[PDB]
Amino acid sequence: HAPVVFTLRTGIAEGRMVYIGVGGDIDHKINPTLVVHEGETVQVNLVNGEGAQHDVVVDQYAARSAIVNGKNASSTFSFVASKVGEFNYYCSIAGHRQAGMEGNIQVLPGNRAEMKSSGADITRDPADLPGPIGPRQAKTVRIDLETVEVKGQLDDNTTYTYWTFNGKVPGPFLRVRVGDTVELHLKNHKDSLMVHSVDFHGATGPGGAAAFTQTDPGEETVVTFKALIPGIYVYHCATPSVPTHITNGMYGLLLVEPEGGLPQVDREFYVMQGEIYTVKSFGTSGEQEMDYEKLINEKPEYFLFNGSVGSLTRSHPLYASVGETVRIFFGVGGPNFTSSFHVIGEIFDHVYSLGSVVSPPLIGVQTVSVPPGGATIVDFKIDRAGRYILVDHALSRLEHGLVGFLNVDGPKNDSIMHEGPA
Amino acid sequence: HAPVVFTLRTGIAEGRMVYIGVGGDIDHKINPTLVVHEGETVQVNLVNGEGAQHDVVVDQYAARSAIVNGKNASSTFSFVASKVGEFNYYCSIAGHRQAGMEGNIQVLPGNRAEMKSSGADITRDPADLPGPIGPRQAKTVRIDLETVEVKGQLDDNTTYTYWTFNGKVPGPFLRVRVGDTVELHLKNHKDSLMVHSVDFHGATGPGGAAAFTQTDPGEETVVTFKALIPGIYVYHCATPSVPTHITNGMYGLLLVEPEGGLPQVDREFYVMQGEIYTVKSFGTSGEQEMDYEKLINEKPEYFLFNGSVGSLTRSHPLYASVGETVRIFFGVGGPNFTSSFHVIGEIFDHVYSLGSVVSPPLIGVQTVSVPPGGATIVDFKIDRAGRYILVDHALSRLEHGLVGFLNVDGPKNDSIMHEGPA
Ligand SMILES: [Cu+2]
Ligand SMILES: [Cu+2]
Ligand SMILES: [Cu+2]
Ligand SMILES: [Cu+2]
Ligand SMILES: [Cu+2]
Ligand SMILES: [Cu+2]
Ligand SMILES: [K+]
Ligand SMILES: [K+]
Repeated sequence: HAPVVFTLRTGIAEGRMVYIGVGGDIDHKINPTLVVHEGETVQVNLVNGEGAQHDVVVDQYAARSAIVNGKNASSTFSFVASKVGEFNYYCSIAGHRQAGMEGNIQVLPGNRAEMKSSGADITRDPADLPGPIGPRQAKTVRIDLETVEVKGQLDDNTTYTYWTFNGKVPGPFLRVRVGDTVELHLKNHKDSLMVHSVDFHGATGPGGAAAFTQTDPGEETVVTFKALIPGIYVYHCATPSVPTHITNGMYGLLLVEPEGGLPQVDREFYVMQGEIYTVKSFGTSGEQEMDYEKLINEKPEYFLFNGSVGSLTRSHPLYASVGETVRIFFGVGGPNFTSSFHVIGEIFDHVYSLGSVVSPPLIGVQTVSVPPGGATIVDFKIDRAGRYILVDHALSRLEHGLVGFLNVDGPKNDSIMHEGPA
Repeated sequence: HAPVVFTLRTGIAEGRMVYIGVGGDIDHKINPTLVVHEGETVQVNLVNGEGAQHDVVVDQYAARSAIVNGKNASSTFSFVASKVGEFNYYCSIAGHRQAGMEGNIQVLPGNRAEMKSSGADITRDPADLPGPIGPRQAKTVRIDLETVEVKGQLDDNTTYTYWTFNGKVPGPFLRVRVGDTVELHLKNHKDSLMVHSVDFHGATGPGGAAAFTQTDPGEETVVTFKALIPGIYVYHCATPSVPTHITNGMYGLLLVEPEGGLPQVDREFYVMQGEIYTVKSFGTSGEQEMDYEKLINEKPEYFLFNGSVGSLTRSHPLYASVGETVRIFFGVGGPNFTSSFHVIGEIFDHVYSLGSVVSPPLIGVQTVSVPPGGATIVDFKIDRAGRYILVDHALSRLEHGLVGFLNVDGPKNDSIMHEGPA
């Protein structure tokens, strides 16, 4: 899947010079055992804790970090765990392994267990959206939203109180045609602590409907509005604190299609990016809580596609076939960060700049900047097989949970790309 | 002389696990060279700084500390530096010597250089007192005292602002007879910042004379008083802050002889103990300053015989001959600590309890408690040769500067004490 990441700081613990695990299953453990599965790419982050000179060397794998001299100095490295077995990792600096700097890597056969937690699955499946609208004239379309607060799985062994539309993140993908009148019914579940509401960027008028949809727990609110302008629009809860309702999960997409629909495509996907601001650092397991200082000061701990870590890699990856033309509806709930959306190994044939559906799309684009509260549409033909990788190209975000897979079967080598010379 | 003491704390410095010097000529130096002279007793104090397991081993002397496990854990040890040359000291814990824990001891030939500093010598020679008074009739005795503030030598390469009677610590030994009338002329030097005065414990009347002797810089004060009761009395400055004037050096002894005089003795000595409360720890060099918090909370850094570190060891030890009956007039200026006065290798034949010169002295006593603002007289016959050692037997004080020598020349072995069986 994605690399398994372990973080080690050096220091003095239990009477010796040692490595100490940070986060995951190794948190605060001295010389922790790093357990890994055959064929995984293993990444190790070494951070210098006390200021002596260190490295990490993996015995038999020829893998090592750079040497790290001062306090905080850091070195990151990886290796493919291709041989089952036990392998020491140790510091090669004179005396250090003897002083105590040594632990084990266990390469186990088989595949890593699925992620588990005591929380609900809150992920939107990227194939979970309505298809192109049929050959219909304009009508009144009824849409139902329900606002629900739920303990959700954020990561392996890690949970969070999400606030959602209809129990998943992003909310339901709404699809209407320009000229439609939308009759929106918003129920706020009676267990909710908060009032919830909705602001559609595709709606015209007070709060984009928020003025009409502030709904108490157990109540229902109804609003009707005309869809006047085609485009791909974000919607989100708009009860103060708005950035808090958004970071907790309350965002979704609304497509107002042009009269004759968007160009036809073999397959469509639904993806949104957001942030979560937890008291504890990324990778720390257990029950997570919002940290308001991190929220207001724009210091995220998690960056997420569709609600959770591994949402689009392990739980609900994207799948297509070679020769298919694919469309991604991509939006940023945020609340704060502009995404530099890229599919590793592919090129966008068409990009609907700033989510404009009326203007001609741009042609042949690697990466598209998408602001919080903004959406685009990207289309591309898949020419050949591979695992394509959805990322925000601010690539430090990879290591905060932001990565998605698009799986396409077929041969490794072909005329489009192959090993060896031409 | 006394042992030469080196303190080493363990830590991470300059990128390695090392020893770091504390105080003396080695302060903050990584793996300091400990320079020593042939025949010196070398004491090494090891304090664990960071919490890894440590010792110190001295390579060819086979002297070592105990192992020290947690932060602050300490071990102290010594060896006689009997061979000239260069010797490694190192940590024997696996990996630590390679990690950086090693330095040198240089044993040099010859004798350690004399103590020096930019300060004046403020020490009172312990032979510097008037001898027994005649068989006179009572009379009027004129005493002159001058109060001077002077930068004095506190230790090798270390200085302090002393406040003194007549430029030394303790002030002059005053010696009169019961029935005498003392006419005191107290001059306060014109460069003094402070007013100074004097309170005599052998004086009867307001402030022990202090009400008559508050003396401005540049001025003189004169007071006449009767000496009504024989005894050995402390006197000291009595200007607020009194414990401040006392700690800075303003204390002395006044002997009021009984009518018949004290028992005749071959030799008499003058010794007083006091404390100094410096901002930096004992053993740190440079210009020292008074720390008021340490003074008022009774946390001394220096404990001193006659003014200074090495006053009665290197500067002017006591000297006597075998078979002499010797008398020490011993007083405690303080300001705060009770002394447990003891001469190692000898026994007090007579102790004048609480400074009483009228009651029969106690017989055959090892150690005498002498409160601050109190004095005694001890007499003993010196039966054989040796270096006798004046101590406050609260023996941690040895390391805060409190030690004197009484040097008696002659054969090491005799019928009173000798090596080997009887
Ligand atoms: Cu190391
Ligand atoms: Cu809400
Ligand atoms: Cu908005
Ligand atoms: Cu050590
Ligand atoms: Cu004074
Ligand atoms: Cu007094
Ligand atoms: K393509
Ligand atoms: K004796």
